Amino acid sequence: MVTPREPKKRTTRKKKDPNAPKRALSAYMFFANENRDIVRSENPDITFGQVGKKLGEKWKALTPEEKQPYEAKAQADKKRYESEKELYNATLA
Repeated sequence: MVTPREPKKRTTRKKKDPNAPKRALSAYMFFANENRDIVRSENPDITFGQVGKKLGEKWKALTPEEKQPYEAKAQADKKRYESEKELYNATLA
């Protein structure tokens, strides 16, 4: 029932287009994307209800000296995602 208004069962020519954001990621998403596999690999039986909590407790307790690069990476990816999106909205105006 998503949007009762359906323009002739979707009548678009070119839906997918270049220069498009890919959703940035936070320092937690990076350390969680990798750690989520380390735990899921050592224990695929447990779901994200424990895997994500494992990366959250490890990262949260992860010395700031090691997180330095992590958060910094999220900032570099935060500008890349916000940069591409800004260009799109600025190109369509």
